[PDB]
Amino acid sequence: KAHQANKYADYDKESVSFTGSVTDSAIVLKAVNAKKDAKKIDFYEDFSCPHCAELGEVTDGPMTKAIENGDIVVNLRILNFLDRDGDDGNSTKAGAAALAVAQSGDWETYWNYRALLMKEQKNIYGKWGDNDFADVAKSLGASDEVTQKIREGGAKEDFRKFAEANSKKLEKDGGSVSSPRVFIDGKEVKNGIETWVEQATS
Repeated sequence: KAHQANKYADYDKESVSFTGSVTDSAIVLKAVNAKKDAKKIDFYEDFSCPHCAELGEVTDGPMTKAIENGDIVVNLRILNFLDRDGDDGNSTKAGAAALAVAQSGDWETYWNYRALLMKEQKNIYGKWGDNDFADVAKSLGASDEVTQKIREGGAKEDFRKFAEANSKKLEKDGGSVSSPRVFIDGKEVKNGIETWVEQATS
């Protein structure tokens, strides 16, 4: 049964040449031949955070270029703090759906899926359930395996473990839990956040 759109629906899909891994509670985006001296970014976001969507609109493009150039390695450290101490609200559903895609290693689907969930955040929030997240993943190119995993919440337990580790890391490095937050080699970008990618690439 179809939950979002229909089985013919085509979504816009940006081409990206980077790859990724799921390491140390982060979804890591990196060039195939990233420089050993690339700057390490810790980028904290939550899928229910409106200002994370707003920052992404400004910096996703340049971030992608800098990643594809081998100048930065981005650790996407996804949080679920906006679910207000719950473990299965919109931030968890979206974050764990996106994690399931990243776990499969399909980076072009992952990237476009993340972008969509942020862009449509206001229409998704409180209205979509797990089968909606899954239908959309499938439409964007996720495998049958990934899609069924999303329907069953297969990546939720690990997503929650990652989210807790990431909020503890953010508390340790940055005092309190909020989003978006960006660090360049352990140093937080507090000022001129819209230009963090320039700041990272010198």
